[PDB]
Amino acid sequence: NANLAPLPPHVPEHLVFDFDMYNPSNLSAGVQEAWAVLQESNVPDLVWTRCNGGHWIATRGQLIREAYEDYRHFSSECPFIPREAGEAYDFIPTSMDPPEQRQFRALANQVVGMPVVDKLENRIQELACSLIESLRPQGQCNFTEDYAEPFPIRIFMLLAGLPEEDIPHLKYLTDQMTRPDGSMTFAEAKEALYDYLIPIIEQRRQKPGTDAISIVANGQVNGRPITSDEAKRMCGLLLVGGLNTVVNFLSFSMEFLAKSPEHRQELIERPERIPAACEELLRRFSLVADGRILTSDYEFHGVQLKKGDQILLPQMLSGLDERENAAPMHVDFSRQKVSHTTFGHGSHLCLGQHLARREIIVTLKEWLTRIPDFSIAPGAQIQHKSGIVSGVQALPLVWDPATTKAV
Ligand code: HEM
Ligand SMILES: CC1(C)[C@@H]2CC[C@@]1(C)C(=O)C2
Ligand SMILES: [K+]
Ligand SMILES: [K+]
Repeated sequence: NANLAPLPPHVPEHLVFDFDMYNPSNLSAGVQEAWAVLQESNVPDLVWTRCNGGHWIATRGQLIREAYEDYRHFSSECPFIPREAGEAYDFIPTSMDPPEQRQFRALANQVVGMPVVDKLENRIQELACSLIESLRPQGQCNFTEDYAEPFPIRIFMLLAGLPEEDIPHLKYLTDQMTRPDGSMTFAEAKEALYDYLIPIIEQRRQKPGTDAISIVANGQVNGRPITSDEAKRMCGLLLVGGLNTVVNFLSFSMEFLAKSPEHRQELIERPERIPAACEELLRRFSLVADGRILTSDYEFHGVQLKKGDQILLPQMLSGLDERENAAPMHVDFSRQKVSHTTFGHGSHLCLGQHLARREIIVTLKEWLTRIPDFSIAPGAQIQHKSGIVSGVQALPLVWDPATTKAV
C-alpha cells in the first residue's frame, strides 16, 4: 500500500503491525475495541507500524508505564505522530522533560488544580443542572452538541475568561490537532491557536484579571517572570486539553449508559457508587494516545530502538490490557482494583484530572437524577473517530419525558 512507509533497516520485519491510529481497521466495533486488536494473542509487546510515517507502539501497560517513567530515553520533545506534528508541537509544559518541565508544570497546576476546581464547584453544578433540566422535557437530544461539548467547554471558557462565542473556532482548531479531518495540519492549527492567543495575552499582562490566562500571563516560573511566548505556549496547551478531553469522554460514557439499563439502574439504586463508576468508565473508555521520541539508541524489552524513533505509548491501552485487569472490556462498577493510565503516567500526569473527575461525577448524578431512563435513538449507528484523543461523532439520545423528573 502507498500508505506504508518503507520499513527502516533496524526494525525486525516480524514486529511489523500496520496499525493506523487515525483510522484503525476495526473502528466500527468501537474505538477502544479497535485499539484492543493490538492486544490479541499473537501480537508482541512492542510492534512497528508503517502507517503515518512509521513508528513503534507499546501494546501493554507494563511497557507503556515503563516508557513514560523513563524520560531520559523517551522524551516528550516530539510527542505526536506524525513526525511533522510532533516537531511543530511546542506546548508547555507537555513538550518538555524534567528537569526543565517542572517550573512550568507548577504554574500550570496553579491554574487548573484542585484548589481552583473546588472554586468552580457551584458553577459546574449549576451549569450541569440547567442544561439537563432544559433537555429533560424534550425527551430527545444530540448529546455531543447538547451536553458533552457545552458543559465542559463553557466551564473551561469561564475559567479562562474567554467569550463563549469563540468556541466554534477554538473547537475546530483543537479538533484538527487531535482528530485531523485533513483541512489543516497540526502546524497550521497550532499557528492559528497561537494567533488567537497573542493579543489576549498582551491585553491581560497589562490589565491582569483573575482568569487562568491572566494568571499564566502574569505568573512566575520558579521565581522569574514568564515571557509572552511562554505564556502563549502554555495557554495554548490548556485550551487543547479543555476543549477535547472531557468532551469526548462524556460521550463514550453516556453511549454506554444509554445501551445498558442495568448499569444505569445500579447507579440509580445506589448513587454512592458514582465515583467508583467514574473511575471504571475512565478505564474502560480511556481515549488518549500520544507518545515520545527516542533520545538515543536504546534496547527496550529486547528491541533495538534508534535515536529519533517515535514510539506511541497509548494511555488508552494500559487499562484495557488483560494483564492489568481481567475481563478488561467488561464494565464492573465494583471492580476491586481499577488499573489504568487514562490521565497519563510519570512526570506528565494530567493536571486537569481533578476538574475532569468533578465534571464526570457531577454529570452522572445530575443526569441520572433527572433522566434515569434513556436510550440511543433507534437504528442509530454510532460512530467513533480515532486520533491522539478519540471521540464520538454523534450521539442521538431519546427518552420518554413521562419517566423523567425535575429536581
Ligand atoms: C477525561 C479527561 C482527561 C483526560 C483523559 C486527560 C488525559 C491526559 C493525558 C493522558 C495527559 C499526559 C500526556 C503526556 O504524557 O504526553 C494529560 C496532560 C495534561 N492534561 Fe489532561 N486529560 C483530561 C482532562 C484535562 C483537562 C480538563 C485539562 C484542563 C485544561 C487538562 C490539562 C492537562 C495538562 C495541562 C496536561 C499537561 C501536563 C504536563 O505535560 O506536565 N486535562 N492529560
Ligand atoms: C495528549 C493531550 C490529552 C495532553 C493535553 C491535550 C493533549 C492533546 C496534549 O497535547 C497533551
Ligand atoms: K528491517
Ligand atoms: K517539538
